[PDB]
Amino acid sequence: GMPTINSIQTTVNGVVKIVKPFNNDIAGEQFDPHVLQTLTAFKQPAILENDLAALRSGSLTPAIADPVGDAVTVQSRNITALNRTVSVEWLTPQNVINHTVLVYFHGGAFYGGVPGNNTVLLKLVAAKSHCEILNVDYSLAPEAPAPAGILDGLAIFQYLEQRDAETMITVAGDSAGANVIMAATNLNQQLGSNRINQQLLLYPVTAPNADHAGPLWDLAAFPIIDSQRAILTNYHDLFRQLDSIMTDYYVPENFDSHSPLISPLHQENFTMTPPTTIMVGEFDPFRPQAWAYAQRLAAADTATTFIQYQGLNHAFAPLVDQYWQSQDVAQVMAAALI
Amino acid sequence: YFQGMPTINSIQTTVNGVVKIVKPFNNDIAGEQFDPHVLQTLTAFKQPAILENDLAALRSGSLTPAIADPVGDAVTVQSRNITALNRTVSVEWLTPQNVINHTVLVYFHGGAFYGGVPGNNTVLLKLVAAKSHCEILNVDYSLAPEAPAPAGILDGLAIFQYLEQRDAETMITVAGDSAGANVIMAATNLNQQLGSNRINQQLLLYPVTAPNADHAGPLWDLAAFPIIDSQRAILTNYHDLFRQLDSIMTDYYVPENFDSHSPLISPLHQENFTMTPPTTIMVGEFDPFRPQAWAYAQRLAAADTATTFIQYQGLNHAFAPLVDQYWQSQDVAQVMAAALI
Repeated sequence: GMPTINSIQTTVNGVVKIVKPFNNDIAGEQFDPHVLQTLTAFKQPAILENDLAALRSGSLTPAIADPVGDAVTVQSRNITALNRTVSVEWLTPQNVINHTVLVYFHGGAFYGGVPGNNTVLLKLVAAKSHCEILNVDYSLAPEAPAPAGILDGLAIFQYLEQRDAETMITVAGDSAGANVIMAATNLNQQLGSNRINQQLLLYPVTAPNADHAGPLWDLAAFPIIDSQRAILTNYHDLFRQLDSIMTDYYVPENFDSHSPLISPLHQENFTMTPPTTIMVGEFDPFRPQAWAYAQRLAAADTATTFIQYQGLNHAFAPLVDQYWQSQDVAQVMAAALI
Repeated sequence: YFQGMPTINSIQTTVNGVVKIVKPFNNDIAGEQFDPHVLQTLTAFKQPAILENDLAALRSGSLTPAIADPVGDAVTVQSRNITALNRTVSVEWLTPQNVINHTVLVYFHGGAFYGGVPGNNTVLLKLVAAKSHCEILNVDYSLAPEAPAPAGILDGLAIFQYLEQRDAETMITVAGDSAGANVIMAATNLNQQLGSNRINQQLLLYPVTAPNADHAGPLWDLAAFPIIDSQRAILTNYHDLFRQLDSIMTDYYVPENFDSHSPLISPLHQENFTMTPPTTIMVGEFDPFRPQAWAYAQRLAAADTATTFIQYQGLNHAFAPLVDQYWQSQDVAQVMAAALI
């Protein structure tokens, strides 16, 4: 049972902006109470240690309650293209429609995470939209740093395009997975493929290791009530630390994080970029760079929708058994596919 | 730790010197029902379970299916043999990228004395290594009935000697789950009786402290597990399965010349607990072995040994390796890592 929320839709700089409050009494500037109860640790500041294994040990989401069950089949398979073998968690709903497929890259700061972290979210989407979904186990840094994950995405696309000449691909992902999928999409387009007709981006990293004293990383953009301000500061500060650490893992010495294929925000042209829906929390430290990305698309005359979830932080979407806003994301995506 | 998980409000009390930490499965429910994630795995227990009493089936049922591994190559996993006391014992050796000196973790997997493999808890241990920067011996110890008691025990002894002769400064933490915990506890006891003091800690995950205890006695009384009416049948059937399993496994473990009530088969029945190292026990509310674990913790505390007893509400037996299934499993990893640094 989901709430009846009065969202606010405006158009800012060509971007369709949809702001969804966490309830009908509070319009912004505080955490959703469900979220807040998870942030207790952020009463104190955190020092991110910077070792691979410790970082990875926090990137495993325990099984999310699964209401879909047998109505969607989840199986592993390997696909091969461009001399790359990439493992995918393949989701198949009942009564599959053709010529629409969703490719999804999980988050995990380029070095971690597992596709299982968002299986249940994707089962919701496949069940509603009757579309098959590729939940991809893409290459991870630093063992397989950039552009390994990108090339995996390219192989997946080639595979899909050669399998069927009529199937339309929607690319999606959360956080750093979205970043990688966006680059792969760019690369796919620069080779002449037009089969990717849509991006669904959940709080994407669009500018890894951006200036932490610049406007993309400025706490002044996150007004919040006094009692939650220390928590917000420490929370934002943790991600500031992560942003540096993760980009170091992702980018090898020969490459640079400010390049277009590492930072989609810095692409020189956005005219080939497909129609895009971005979903992100009010208090996600990556929110500003997501918004900057959206503005860039709209200015290039690409249809762009930016849904902001008030009171929400980073990485919330797969937690469909915790937040109505997660179920909402599931709905938005499904709707985008049918 | 990282991201989405509501803070659990645990309850710490001291009972007869035991530091008791009760961790509810959410902030709504305090006790007396299964955590729903556990509950959905217990459907078959609406009816009495059928145990196939043959070695091949029992062994097969002691093998955990693949668990998702978020660590990958960031912790090194090697097979090595060590030899001591004229025993060669295989170990899965876990090495993190920056290793702290001296502190080392020896772990014995569960599997009812006749079964299990170190691979059952590899991911759990990679988590522990990753957080603690400690090297870990995940030991392939002797299994019954081909190598019944005290073969596993002696394998433990051999490991300790290997480690202590390797360097004199190294501190050992012994750990294991279920029957694995039992065997490594006895080996620790033995190691101490020979005069070693290098083992400075036990981390026990739902240990079997008294194999084949009286099933009509207080350690096996269903009354000790209050639960809601809707889940009573399941609990009862689940508990009965383990009662039967307890008899069978002890039979395999204990050869005819020995006895299960002895101190080295049943650490609960040690005559003395004063050499016993500081200990942390982690066990589920609905683990059939919970009461015997509690009895052990009390004997420790009474011997003025620091004892912590973490009870995870709504959890059953053998949950810990399942780190992709239960937040409590990752919590166990965290508690262990904390105890090592």
